[PDB]
Parts: sequence; structure tokens; C-alpha cells
Amino acid sequence: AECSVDIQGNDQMQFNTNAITVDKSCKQFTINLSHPGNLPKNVMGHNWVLSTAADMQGVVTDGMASGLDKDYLKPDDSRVIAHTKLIGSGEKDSITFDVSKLKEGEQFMFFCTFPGHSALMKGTLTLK
Ligand SMILES: [Cu+2]
Repeated sequence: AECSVDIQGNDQMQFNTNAITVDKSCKQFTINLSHPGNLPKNVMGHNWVLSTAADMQGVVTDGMASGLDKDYLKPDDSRVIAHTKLIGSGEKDSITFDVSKLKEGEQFMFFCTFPGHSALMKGTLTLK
């Protein structure tokens, strides 16, 4: 019914949710990411990245090593199901993905891959 979620990342490196539900009747699902903090992208950038639970650590680790120009994602990373771009204070970005990409019998996590943020900026994404 709701086939979208609004999510915020702030200067305190908090997402305003750590559990997202995706209604299976949704053909597509949309994440609307915003940055209500004051700090710029280069030191407080936030993105919203989706992978299986198992793939999270790898996506984070390799993303951190990728650098700012790459939005802290490994280019062509096969583990990344969907992702917004990286944004700083006052910016916003949306990503819409096909719900068909989420199989039953699997665990999914969302997270920000800006260096260090995933300690706090992460959570679960679950079909409903
Ligand atoms: Cu972040």
C-alpha cells in the first residue's frame, strides 16, 4: 500500500529508522533519502545501500576503500541490490527498485557506506 519510505540521516550519524518493511504487493519500492544535518558530503556524507545481510560487511569494507568520487561504493559491486547516491547537508536523493529482486528465505540489510557510519547507520529490510 505504502510502497515508499522517507529516511533521514543526520550529523549524529543516525538514520531515523532501523527497520524497513516492503509490502509484497508493491511492484517497486522507493527510498527517499534526505540529510537534515549541517555538515558537508566530504565529512558527513550519507547514502542508502541495500544488500543481503551476508554481503553487508564486504560492501562496507570495499566501499570505504573506494573513496569519495565513487560515493564510497566499489564500482560494479555485484552485491549491491539498490542504492541512492551519496549526499551531504541539505541534499536529497531517491532510489526506486523492483521488489522482484528480493527473494523469500533471505535476510536483507540497508546501510550507509560513508567511512565509519555503518556502526550506527544500518538496519533491516524485510518483505511483508
Ligand atoms: Cu553516512
